[PDB]
This record gives sequence, C-alpha cells and structure tokens, in this order.
Amino acid sequence: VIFKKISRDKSVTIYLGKRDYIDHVERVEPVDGVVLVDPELVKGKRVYVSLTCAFRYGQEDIDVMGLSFRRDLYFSQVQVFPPVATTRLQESLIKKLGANTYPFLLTFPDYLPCSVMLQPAPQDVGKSCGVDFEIKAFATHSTDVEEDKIPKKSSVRLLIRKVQHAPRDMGPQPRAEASWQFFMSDKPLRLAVSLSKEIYYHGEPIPVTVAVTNSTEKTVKKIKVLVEQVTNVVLYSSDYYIKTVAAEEAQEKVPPNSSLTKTLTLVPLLANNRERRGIALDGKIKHEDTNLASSTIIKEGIDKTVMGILVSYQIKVKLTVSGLLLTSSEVATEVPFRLMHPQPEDFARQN
Amino acid sequence: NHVIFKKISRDKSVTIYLGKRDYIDHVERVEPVDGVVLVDPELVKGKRVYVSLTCAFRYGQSFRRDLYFSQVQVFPPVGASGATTRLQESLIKKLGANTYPFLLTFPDYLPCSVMLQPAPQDVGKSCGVDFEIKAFATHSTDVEEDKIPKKSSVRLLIRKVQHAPRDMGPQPRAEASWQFFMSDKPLRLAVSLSKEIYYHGEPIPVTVAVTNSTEKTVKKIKVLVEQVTNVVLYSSDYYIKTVAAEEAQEKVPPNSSLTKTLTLVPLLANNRERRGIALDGKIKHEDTNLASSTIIKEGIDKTVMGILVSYQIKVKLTVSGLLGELTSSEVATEVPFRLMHPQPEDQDENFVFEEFARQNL
Amino acid sequence: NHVIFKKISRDKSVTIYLGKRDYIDHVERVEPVDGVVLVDPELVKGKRVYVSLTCAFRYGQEGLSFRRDLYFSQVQVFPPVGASGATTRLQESLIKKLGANTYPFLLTFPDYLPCSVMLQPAPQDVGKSCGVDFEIKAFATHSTDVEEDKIPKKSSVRLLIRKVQHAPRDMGPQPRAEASWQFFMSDKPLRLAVSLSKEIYYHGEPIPVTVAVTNSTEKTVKKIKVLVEQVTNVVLYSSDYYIKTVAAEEAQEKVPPNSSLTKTLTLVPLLANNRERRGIALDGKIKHEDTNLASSTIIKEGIDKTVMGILVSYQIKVKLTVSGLLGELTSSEVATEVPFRLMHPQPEDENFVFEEFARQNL
Amino acid sequence: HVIFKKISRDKSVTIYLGKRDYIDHVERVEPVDGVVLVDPELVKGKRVYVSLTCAFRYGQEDIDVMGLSFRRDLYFSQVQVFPPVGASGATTRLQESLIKKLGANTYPFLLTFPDYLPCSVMLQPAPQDVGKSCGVDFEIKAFATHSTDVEEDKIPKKSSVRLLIRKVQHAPRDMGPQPRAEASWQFFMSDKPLRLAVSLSKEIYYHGEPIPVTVAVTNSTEKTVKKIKVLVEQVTNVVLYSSDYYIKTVAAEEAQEKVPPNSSLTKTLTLVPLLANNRERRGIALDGKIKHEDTNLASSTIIKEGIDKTVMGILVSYQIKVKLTVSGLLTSSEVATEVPFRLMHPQPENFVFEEFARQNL
Ligand SMILES: O=P(O)(O)CP(=O)(O)O[C@H]1[C@H](OP(=O)(O)O)[C@@H](OP(=O)(O)O)[C@@H](OP(=O)(O)O)[C@@H](OP(=O)(O)O)[C@@H]1OP(=O)(O)O
Ligand SMILES: O=P(O)(O)CP(=O)(O)O[C@H]1[C@H](OP(=O)(O)O)[C@@H](OP(=O)(O)O)[C@@H](OP(=O)(O)O)[C@@H](OP(=O)(O)O)[C@@H]1OP(=O)(O)O
Ligand SMILES: O=P(O)(O)CP(=O)(O)O[C@H]1[C@H](OP(=O)(O)O)[C@@H](OP(=O)(O)O)[C@@H](OP(=O)(O)O)[C@@H](OP(=O)(O)O)[C@@H]1OP(=O)(O)O
Ligand SMILES: O=P(O)(O)CP(=O)(O)O[C@H]1[C@H](OP(=O)(O)O)[C@@H](OP(=O)(O)O)[C@@H](OP(=O)(O)O)[C@@H](OP(=O)(O)O)[C@@H]1OP(=O)(O)O
Ligand SMILES: O=P(O)(O)CP(=O)(O)O[C@H]1[C@H](OP(=O)(O)O)[C@@H](OP(=O)(O)O)[C@@H](OP(=O)(O)O)[C@@H](OP(=O)(O)O)[C@@H]1OP(=O)(O)O
Ligand SMILES: O=P(O)(O)CP(=O)(O)O[C@H]1[C@H](OP(=O)(O)O)[C@@H](OP(=O)(O)O)[C@@H](OP(=O)(O)O)[C@@H](OP(=O)(O)O)[C@@H]1OP(=O)(O)O
Repeated sequence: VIFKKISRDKSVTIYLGKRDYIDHVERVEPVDGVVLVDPELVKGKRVYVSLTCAFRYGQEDIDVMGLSFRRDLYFSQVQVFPPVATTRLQESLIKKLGANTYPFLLTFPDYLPCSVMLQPAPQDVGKSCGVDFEIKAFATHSTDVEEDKIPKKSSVRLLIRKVQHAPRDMGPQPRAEASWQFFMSDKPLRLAVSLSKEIYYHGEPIPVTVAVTNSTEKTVKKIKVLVEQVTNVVLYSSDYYIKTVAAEEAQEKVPPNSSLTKTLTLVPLLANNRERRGIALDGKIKHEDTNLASSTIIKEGIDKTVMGILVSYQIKVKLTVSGLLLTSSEVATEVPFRLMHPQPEDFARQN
Repeated sequence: NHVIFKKISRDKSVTIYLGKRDYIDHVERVEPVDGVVLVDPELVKGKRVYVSLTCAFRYGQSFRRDLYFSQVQVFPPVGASGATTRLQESLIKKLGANTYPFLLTFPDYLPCSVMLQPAPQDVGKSCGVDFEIKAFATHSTDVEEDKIPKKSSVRLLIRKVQHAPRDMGPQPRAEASWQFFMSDKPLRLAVSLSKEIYYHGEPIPVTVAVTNSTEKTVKKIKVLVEQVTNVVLYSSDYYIKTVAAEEAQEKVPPNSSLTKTLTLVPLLANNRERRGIALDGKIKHEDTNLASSTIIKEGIDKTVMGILVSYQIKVKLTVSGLLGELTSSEVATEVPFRLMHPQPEDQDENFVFEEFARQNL
Repeated sequence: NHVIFKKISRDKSVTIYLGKRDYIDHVERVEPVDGVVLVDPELVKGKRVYVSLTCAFRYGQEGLSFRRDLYFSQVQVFPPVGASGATTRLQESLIKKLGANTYPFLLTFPDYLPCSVMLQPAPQDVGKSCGVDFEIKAFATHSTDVEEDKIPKKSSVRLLIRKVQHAPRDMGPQPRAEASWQFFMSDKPLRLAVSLSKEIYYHGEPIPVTVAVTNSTEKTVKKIKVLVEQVTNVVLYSSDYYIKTVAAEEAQEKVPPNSSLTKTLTLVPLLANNRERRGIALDGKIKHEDTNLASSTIIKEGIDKTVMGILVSYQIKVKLTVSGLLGELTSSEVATEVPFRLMHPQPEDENFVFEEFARQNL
Repeated sequence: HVIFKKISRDKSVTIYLGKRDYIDHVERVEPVDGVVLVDPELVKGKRVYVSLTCAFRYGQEDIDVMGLSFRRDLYFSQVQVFPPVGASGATTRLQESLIKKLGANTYPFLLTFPDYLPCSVMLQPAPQDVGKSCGVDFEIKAFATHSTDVEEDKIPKKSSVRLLIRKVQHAPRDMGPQPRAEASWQFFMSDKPLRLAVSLSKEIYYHGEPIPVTVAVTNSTEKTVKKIKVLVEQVTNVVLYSSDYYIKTVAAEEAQEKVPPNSSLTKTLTLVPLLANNRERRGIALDGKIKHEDTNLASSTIIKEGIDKTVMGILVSYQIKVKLTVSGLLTSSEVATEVPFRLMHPQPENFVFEEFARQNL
C-alpha cells in the first residue's frame, strides 16, 4: 500500500511507502519516497522535500486570549527537481509511475522524541500540545527565493508518525520489583510488588504479583492495582498529568498475622478509556490507528526538555487498612515499567 | 420622504408594497415584514390572496432545503383587517379601500442573507440563503382542485441583514512565539484589535508587537483580513479569501522589538474579483456587501445556518535565512473578530413609490 | 420549667431577675438582656433605681490595674418610666409571678463588642491576667440635703453575665493546605496535604483532620503529630502573645521512602483535655464548671481589632518527624497550619424555678 | 564596633554576631564568626549547636485561598559550641575580644558559606502579578538539645535563638578596566535606515551610582523620531517550584526632543535605579523585606561556571531599554532595544551591643 497526496495546482505529487516510521532506539527508519512533477507546471522552478519535527502548545477558544508556541526540534531539506544510493521502493515506484518521478531520502537523527500529543479534559489546567512530524514537498521560482515566498498551491504536506519500537538486541529482562515495610505501632505491614519484566508492548497483558505480609493487628480491607500514565510537558509550560489507563480491585482482605500473594493481569489500552482527553496519545483522538503514547526514551547526553512531552508508565498498588475502632488509612506505592511497540522484524487516516 | 417598494403581478390583480428591501436582525429580535397588498376587486372576485415568507438554502442551479415557511391571508379580509403599523395605516389611507395589510415575522433560528458564486480555481458550486416574500391569488373553477396561476402572483427577494447587538465580546488579543531549528532564542508576535465587533466600512486598527530576540531579521510584516466560509448543508465546501491586506514598510532587526498599528478596511470594493467570497446579495447588485459574521444562537444546530461566515486578522512575518535552511513553513498568527452592520437606532410621512428591483453596476 | 437567676442587694431594697446568665451573639445580631428589678417600696421611697450594662477590658487582676470600657448603657426602672409595660413574654410573666413592685428593663448589645474572653497566665508565661467582662448592675441613688447624690453599695447588685459566640447562617470555604520540602542534597520532595471537613466547628464537636503525606524522599516520616493550637493576642495595654496546644493526636503509622499515606485523625479541642487550665483563653473563670475554651474572635468589617481587647483564633498544625533530617540537614521542624473557627452551634406562660446567679464550681 | 545580640526565651543561649550582612565578592564569601553565651546552670548536661541554613521559599497566607507552601534547602551546616571541642578550628580578633568582654561562658563558632549559593533576594507581588511571595533566606540558629531530646527528635524552641542574616553581592576585588556596554541597531523603514546606538560608561554599576546612557539616533528616513524614552528595567525569573517572570521599570527619563528626517542627535541621560524612586515596592526583587529601612533593590545574580541556574532560586538581571516613538503620515510606530548591565555593591577593602532586629520606615 502506497500513500499519495497532490498539490492544489497539481504540479507536485508526493508518494510515501508508509505513514508510520519506526524508531527502535539503535537507529530510526528513514523516509524514502518519490515526487511526481508535471514538467509543464514546474518549468524553470526547483522542487524540494523537507522533514520538520516541531513541538506545539495552544488551542483556539472563543473569548480566551490566543496563546500559541512552536519550537522546531529538527529541520532537514533535499532537492528532488531538477535531479542532482536508491532503495527498492523508489526504483519500483519510478518504473510504475513514469520518467517525471524523482526520489528523495530524508533521515531522522537520534535526539528526537516520538509522536506524542495531548488534548486536555475540562478539569485539566494547561492546553493542547504535541510533537508533529511533517514531510512537505514544494516548488520555488528564482524570484520566489528573492522575496522569500514558497507558493502554497505548489506545495503538499504529510503528517507522518515516528513510532517507538523496542530495540532488536537486549539481554534477558530483569523483573521490575520493589518492596515497602509500613510499620504501624512498631509491627510491620510488608508489601512487595513484582512484574514479569521491565518492558511491555501495547496490548500485552501485565501480570502484577502483589505480596502483602500483615504482621500488624490491623486488616488490609482492599487491594487496588492501577496502570498510571504520567505526562510531563517540559517546553513552554510545566504541565503535569497522571491518569489511570487500567485498574483491577481484588477486594480480598488480609487479616492480622497473615500473608497473601495474588497476581492481577492488567492491559493498558486507549480502548479501556471512554474519556480519551488528559492522556498522551501517538495520534489524534478521532483517528482509529491512534494508541497510548509509548514511554519516552531519553538518550544519554540529551537534555530531556528537547523531547517536549515526557511520557512514563507505572503500576500503582493502593492498600486500604482498617482503623483501631474510627475511619481507615490508605498506603500506596509505584513500580515503574516502559510501554512501547514490539521489536522490529529483520494519506488520510481512518476515523 | 419614506421610499416605498412596489411590485405588480403580470395580470395586475395583485400589487405588493414593502417599507424596505432589507429587514434588520439585531440578535435580540428580528424586524418583521409589514406591508400591504393592493387587489383589483374585479380580478380577485371569488379568489383568495395570500402572502408567504420563505427562507431556503440552495446549492447548484440541484439541492434545496427550506429553513422557514410562513403564510397569511390578506383577501378576503381576516378579522378586524386593521393595520398593526403606522406604515400600514398610512399606506392604506394613501392607496385606497382595496389595500389590505399583512405582517410576516422572522424567528430567531435563521441565518442572514449569505450567498457565494465560486471562481474558476474553486472546487464546489454556487450556493446561498434566499428570503422570498410572495403574494399570490388562488381560485377554483373545478370542485376537484384549487389553482395558483403564476400571472396572479408577485415575488420579492428581500434581505435579512445582520446589525450589532447591545453588547460585545472581550477585546481580541493573540500571542505567538517561535524557536527555529538550532536557535535557543525566540521570535515573539503579539496582535491586538481595539474591539471584538467592527462595522462594514469601519477601519480596523491592528496593533502588531514583534519582539525579535533571534539573530535573523523580520524582512516583512503583512496583515490580512481573511474571510472564512464553510458550507454546512449538502456539500462541506471551505473557502478562505483575503478581503483586505496592508504591508508594513518596517523591518525588525536582530535583538530589537517593534510595535506598529496598521489600519485595514475589509470592503467588497477592494475586490475586482467578487467570486469565491460570501456576499449578502448578488454580484451584479450595487447595494451588495461582504456577508456579515454568522451568529449561531445557543441550542441551534449550526447546519440549519446553511453557510457559516467568519472573519479573522492574519499577521504573517517573513524571516531572513529561515526559508532556505530552517523551515518550509510560514510564520503567522490569526485573531478572530466579527463584522456586521451598526446597532439600530431605537404626522403622516410623504410616500415616494419605487420598483423593488435593485440597481446594478 | 424556665430557670430564673435572682440576686438581692445587701440592704434588700433592690432584687434583680434575669432569664439567663449567657446571652447569644450570632454575628447578625446579639440577644438583648431582658429582666426585672423587684424593689421594696419602703426602702426605695424617694430613691431612683437604674440598671447598667458595662463591657470592659481589664489587665492585672481578675483593685489597681489597667481598664478600658468598650460599652456602657444605663436605663431607669424606678420610678416607672412611661408605660412601664414589659417588652418580652419573660418580663410580662415575671411581673405577674412576682407582684406590682416588679419593673422591667431591656439593655441591648451593639455589634462592635467582643465575646466573653479571659486569660490567667502559667508560671512560664510572660504577661499578666486579663479579660473582657460583661456586668449587669442594678443600683439605687438618693439625694442629700447638701446638693450631692449618693450611690450606696448596699443598695446595688451586680451580675457577671457572658456574651457567648454562636455560629452565623453561612460558613467559609472548606479548609485545605499543601506544603512540600526538598531537604539539603535531596532532589525529591516530601509533600504534605491537610484537609478539614468544614471551616466552622462547635465546642465538643470532633474535627476530622485528613492528612496526605507523599514521601518521594529516601528518608522515613517516623511520626505524624496533629495539634489544635489556640493563638491568643492581647491587643490592649500590652502586646501579649500565647500559642497553646488544646488537643493532640499522634498517628501510629510511619511513612517509608517512595510511599504515600492518607490518614484521618479526629481531634476534639476541650478544656477538659487540659489539667493545666492556665495560659489558654477561656469564656469564664477557671473554677466555674460551665467555663469552656474561648470561641474564635469575629472582627466585623470597619471595626478596629484593638477594641476586641483579646484576639482568639484556632488552627490545625501537622508536624512530620523525618529520619536523618533533624541535626544533619535542618535545625527547623517540618510542619503546616490550617486555620478554622470554633464557636457554639447556630441558634434556633412558663413555670418559673428561681436560683442564685452564682455559677457552680469544680 | 556595633555587635548584634539575641537571647533565647529561657535565657540559656545568647548569640552575638559582628554584622547582619555578610559580603559575597564572587572570589570568596565572608564567613559568619560569632560567639554563644550559655548560662551554665540552664545548660544542665545538654549540648548547644549553631547552624547556617540557606532556603528558597514560595507561597503566602491568604484568607479563603488554599494555603500552598514550598521550601528547598540550598545549604545546611552545623557546628557544636558547648561543650567545647573547638569544632570551628582557629579563632578571630572579634571572637577573642568578645570572649574577654563577656566572660568564660562565651564559646566561639565559625560557619562558612560555599560558592554555589545565591545572595539575599525576595519578592512580594503586586495585585496585577500572577505568582506568589518567594525569596532566599539565610538563618543563623543557636539551639540546645538534651540526650532524651535527640531520642524523641525534639529541639525545644525556648532553648533556641534564630537570626535572619543577609548575603550581600559586592563587586570582586580584581577586574580589568571595564569595557563600555554599547550596541547599535539599523531599523530600515522603506529601505532608508534609522540607526540607534546606545552606550554606557561601563558594564558594572553600584547601588546609588548614576548610569550615564548615551543615545545616538541617526535618522536617514523621511519619518520623525517624536519621543525618546530611556528605562532601567529589572528582570526577575523565579526558577524553582513556579516559572514566574517579572519585568519592572526602576528608573525612567523621557527626552521629548524630536529627531527630524535627514538629521542625527546624540543625548546623554543619567538614570539612578533606586528602591526610593518606587512608591510601589511590590513586584520588584529586593535584598530584604519591604518594611525594613536597609532594604535595597536585589543585586544582579552571578551564576558561577558549572552551577545550574535553578539552585539560585530567583534570577535578577538589569538592562537599559531605549524606546523610540516614530511618526507615521494617522498613527505612529515604536522601536525599542536593550543594553544589559550588572548592579551590585562596591568592591570590598570598643563594643556597643544592639538587638539584631532591623529598623522599619
Ligand atoms: O487575488 P488577490 O489576493 O487580490 C492577488 P493574488 O492572487 O496575486 O495574491 C497573491 C498575493 O498578492 P497580493 O499582495 O496582491 O494579494 C501575494 O502577496 P505578496 O507576495 O506579499 O506580494 C502572495 O500572498 P501571501 O504572501 O500573503 O501568501 C501570494 O501567495 P503565495 O506567496 O504565492 O503563496 C498570493 O497568491 P494566492 O494566495 O492567491 O495563491
Ligand atoms: O491531509 P489529510 O489529513 O490526509 C486530509 P485534509 O486535507 O482534509 O487535512 C486537513 C485536516 O483534516 P482531517 O484532520 O479531517 O484529515 C484538518 O484537520 P482539522 O482542522 O483538525 O479538522 C487540518 O489539519 P490540522 O488538524 O493539522 O489543523 C487541515 O490543515 P489546514 O488548516 O488546512 O492547514 C488539513 O489540511 P492540509 O493542509 O493538511 O491538506
Ligand atoms: O424581481 P426583481 O428583482 O424585483 C426585478 P426582475 O423582474 O428584473 O428580476 C428578475 C431577475 O433579475 P435580477 O437578478 O437582476 O434581480 C432574474 O435574475 P437573472 O437570471 O440573474 O437575470 C430572474 O430571477 P431568478 O434567477 O431569481 O429567477 C427573473 O426571474 P424569472 O426567471 O423571470 O422567473 C427575475 O424576474 P421575475 O420573474 O422575478 O419578475
Ligand atoms: O459563701 P459564699 O461563696 O461567699 C456566697 P454563695 O455561695 O452564695 O455564692 C457566692 C459566689 O460563689 P460561688 O460561685 O462559688 O457559689 C461568688 O462567685 P465568685 O465571685 O465568682 O467567686 C459570688 O457570686 P457572683 O458570681 O454572683 O458574683 C458571690 O457574690 P458577691 O459577688 O460576693 O456578691 C456569691 O455570694 P452571695 O452574694 O450569693 O452570698
Ligand atoms: O506530645 P507530648 O510530649 O505527649 C505533649 P507536648 O507536645 O505538649 O509536650 C511538650 C512538647 O514536647 P514535644 O512537642 O516535642 O512532644 C514541647 O515541645 P518543644 O519544647 O518544642 O520540644 C513543648 O511544646 P510546645 O513547643 O508546643 O510549647 C512543651 O510545652 P511548653 O513549651 O513547656 O509550653 C510540651 O509540654 P506541655 O507544657 O505542653 O505539657
Ligand atoms: O526582628 P524582626 O524579625 O524584624 C521583628 P520580630 O521580632 O517581630 O520578628 C518576628 C517576625 O515579625 P516580622 O515579620 O514583622 O519581622 C515574624 O514574622 P511573621 O510570621 O511574618 O509575622 C516571625 O518571623 P518570620 O518572619 O521568620 O516568620 C517571628 O518568628 P517566630 O515564627 O515567632 O519564631 C519573628 O520573631 P523572632 O523570632 O524574631 O523573635
């Protein structure tokens, strides 16, 4: 399946192999495509293709001051026409389309975030924001460069996604486990939480093993296990969101001088969430192929602020503990894990 | 002298008289259509004369949707038959005893006069919202059926014109900033208008505040009034058109800021090409202006407006060294405002009668 | 049965009768003092009997000491003034019950006065005894032959009434505090959030203090201590300041590293909790049984706070004791305060039992 | 000289300091040398310590607004005075002299400042300002502890005494002859240049020192410079808890002299940025509380190489701003530029005892 889009004036048509380009940490899948020009309508002009990654912040509200912010995180441009290595997709598209088809290759660097965006809920303090990736093909004249204008009718833009996949090689995953001792009157309530591994895939079930050892004279009335998505906007405005994307409540008691081990399975999915606002996604709410944002992966030496939006996941265990008799207390603890797409194997989107 | 607008049927049995061509919508209420029908007693003997107010959306020359229909009987006379307006009482006395009054009211859920004839480059077809006042006679020569001859009827294309409400939105303001690739220092743009509602012909003072902390130069500042049109019945056509443009002669060099007020006047007269833009009448007519801003009432589905018209100030900054190496995009912000006609200002008078037909160019 | 409070002068010429010892201030208005004076016609022949309402701040003694009058009002009971008719059911009923030598009086409170507050300091406290008293005095005056009028003490009778703070119709927003600390060399915060159910609590009503400790540090919250602190500011003569614990609850939970704990402790601020009844603002004398903690002062808009004499306020204080911290990474305490107001509940012939106005001791 | 004394509630611990204000001159910071006078009976087998804390704080107490507070310790250090171990090492003339003056129950302490701390800065906002009260405080606290006091984790308040000292920014002892702080801008208007050059005598000015701002307008345009305004702006950035930004005029001179087309004008305006010029003392960074007499404008923050600016808590900087009002043909433009400079205190070079409390206004 090839994805095509044509300029208003039909002088420039762009063809891409895919909408979604894979980041698997080691390297990023480059954007290889072709531009089909109409020789009469290009005439004495030059056609370029650009790859822009930008962070954006702000939304249009009636009677609320317009506030907009944009920061380019990467820009790269190449000339396709007139022509100045190739790939199988290009060679095949050229033969399929004709002699007015010209190839382009734009590469991603290693310091960029992946597709993340966020539209807030009514109770949420800050505004709409996200990281977009735009492939734009456009024609310029030599009096167009002289006035600094690139006519819109001669241009065509595609909003591609950079998608986080797990790296191809990685050693056998350590279990993600922590333990806490909550002394209550100098008798310990011990809580251990353990996951099977550190990295889970979108759709993969997460087996959360909870081990309560109650040496206190109080009763654990209730055990609740959540997958929480933590979002930190780290450009323009320091917005913070924490949202439940999966929840199981065991509801089984742990009486005094007893211990209880239980494994609950959670699956953090956008489908579990009627309310799709306040949560970091990899695309727009309306689109069908939109998932929960993958865990941000900050490379060594890269300042976290250039990622724009930081997305992390954690298992939260809340224990309701009975009073003396009065009302009851609640302790809670977090175990971090990472959520991304599976390891890789060796244009308008559906609503 | 009060100018009265008259039109007569082909068979000259029914003549309709209106106080005005254009009826004022000022949001709170709409000015009702008060007029009189002059019948020829010999030619309407046995017949019944009615007056109707129709509002319809149209697309092509192909789809029609009625948004409002209302009808009243003028002849034979209904009840008291007495006028409800000074204009009616005065027209009856001026014309004779074969003059009968009618009052047709507008509801609050209707759009105002908007229509659009596309340019060659535009996708999508002709469309608009028309308001028709029709007076017509009906008879039976047959027990099986009543007839409505066209020769016994007379139709007027009136306009529903948007005038300003009592109140007004907060003062429009935008702020935008850009950090270009490999640039740690921002370009800040702030835009302010004096008020939220402007009148057709009124100048719009657009205050632009560029703060250039970058090592690049703002070569050009261009300020537009853009008219955004959304057809929301039959076909989802979208038009965005410049109806006014002013280009400041100032550059903004590195590590400097510039505040400047450009004055724009969005007018149909500025536009040689009158196709692709929403008007309140036909291109040919002289009294035709740019369409007023649509005002959707709370609880009314926007689709029953047929065509949505909105205005915005767009400020575009051309930046040096950017277009080659650091962006393929334009640096711009938009500030919305509303455009309509001024607020309304609230012995027998002499009547000069004129044909309802509007003057061309 | 309506309990009536009677007191008689030494010479038994003037006897005063009151419906109550305690008159209600509910912010909107104050309950006026309606009573009757029973005169002995033989002993008041040629004399004039008056009733006065005095509100005074005092400092030194509970006599040589600083005094400031905040309000004085006086009315004539005998010989009878005008109609002489009762204005209350209590008066009409007392007149019929007692006889034709019974005369009514009504003394009203204005809106700019404080309520009954007084303070007797502890040994460790700087500053002296002080308070706001309300005195109802009925007294007879006669003329001598040289032009000088006399006011014998034997012909007079004084009652120390209380002005008691009851809640208004409305109430402030729900009290909430948030506090966070980053200790020296610690990148991660200790967050404390405190919430009360409501803004106004009643004497005897339990206060549910919800604490939410979020410990992102590698230190342990060893103790959570929740206090009701009474803050007293003397604002006439001498700027004395007292802050005193009138209730304390110590949660038995620790909060270990990288954990959070939500807990609701219930406190009841009462004078009964305090063996030591000195150093704290009361609404009466220590010895008296019906004496409580002073209600929160309520300064009306436009009234200078100094004419209140003693300012009383309450707050919830939450102190977190943190491991490794105190002596190594701070010389301060980790704590937050949430203000609330403490007063009596909103406010809503008869057989009469007569009793001496004197209040019962302990 | 003048010595500053404060005594605990229980009168067991009394602290004596040489000064309220300790000098930071970039190279090093003046250490806090003082003495604690203990009452041997009231010590009663206990241990007395002296601590130096530097903390950033954020939040203010409002009636019917949720209490929100934040504190971050930037430095904590503690030494033992009693019983003596000579923790503070070698002693100083002020200490030796105070010991002989006071008695044998006087014990010396020396607490040093490191080089990664900010100076005394605090800010109480105005009504129009968005964020809350914040500042950097320096506390010297002497306090006694028992061995059942460490067991319960209590340091009784009556046995303790705290002093709020200031860390004051002075210019460093050695620095090369100061370069003039000068920039120039060319504002092309219709492709004719308006050239503005701004020059200061030097880069560092002292509190109270006048700043001679030389402005040089060269107008080759056909427009007129109607007005020249010169400001000292104080820029404040809170960089802990909340990213608050304040920009405030602390001095202003307006030359209302014109520069007509095809002419140039040089003018030297003298400004003196002072807290005394400001009736409204809220919204601006001070080195102390508003009420205190010895409170000035905050000195320029001096971030040392390798120190993350966030550990300074509040960043304070100064700049000269020159605004030129330029004529149109029916409304006018305004260009402006900034020249940064630094503002601090001058380079550094019988006992009367007084309470440490500072004099008000
Ligand atoms: O019908 P109009 O608007 O009155 C006259 P026009 O059609 O020549 O408008 C062009 C406009 O001409 P005009 O200023 O006369 O409207 C020119 O303005 P100029 O390049 O600044 O001179 C550019 O406008 P912008 O700079 O705002 O984009 C052109 O856009 P490009 O930069 O080529 O994309 C416009 O072309 P268009 O938008 O119709 O394709
Ligand atoms: O290109 P696609 O997605 O395959 C199909 P489309 O052409 O209808 O997309 C438009 C998109 O339509 P859609 O999202 O339905 O594809 C609309 O989205 P909407 O305004 O949010 O509804 C806007 O995109 P944004 O969301 O990025 O603003 C339009 O941006 P403009 O404001 O016109 O510049 C897009 O127009 P574009 O310029 O990209 O061709
Ligand atoms: O009616 P008006 O404006 O007061 C004066 P006109 O008679 O010149 O208007 C005619 C109108 O003239 P105009 O547009 O100038 O009002 C023309 O419009 P044209 O096709 O653009 O010439 C047609 O109007 P429509 O297209 O709306 O039907 C004619 O309809 P017909 O096709 O004859 O039925 C109108 O004639 P009508 O039938 O109303 O007497
Ligand atoms: O044997 P006692 O205790 O001296 C007399 P009591 O037991 O009847 O009560 C007295 C009461 O004593 P108590 O309250 O213990 O019964 C005391 O109270 P205190 O002044 O607060 O100590 C005063 O009562 P008030 O509160 O009405 O002033 C006394 O009134 P004076 O002010 O001296 O005139 C009362 O003496 P009373 O006048 O009734 O004979
Ligand atoms: O929690 P606990 O121990 O069971 C009861 P507490 O906290 O009141 O104990 C004392 C408290 O001990 P702690 O609070 O450490 O338990 C101490 O605290 P410290 O002097 O600061 O150590 C002082 O409390 P404050 O500081 O609040 O006044 C003492 O008051 P004084 O200063 O002598 O008036 C308190 O003794 P009190 O005199 O009240 O019986
Ligand atoms: O010499 P100063 O400080 O300029 C005048 P002050 O003696 O009234 O100081 C008090 C200060 O008064 P002020 O603020 O007027 O200096 C008050 O401040 P407030 O809480 O804002 O009233 C508190 O200090 P903070 O400013 O640190 O809070 C008091 O500390 P506590 O919390 O009681 O320990 C201070 O009392 P101190 O400890 O000096 O005896």
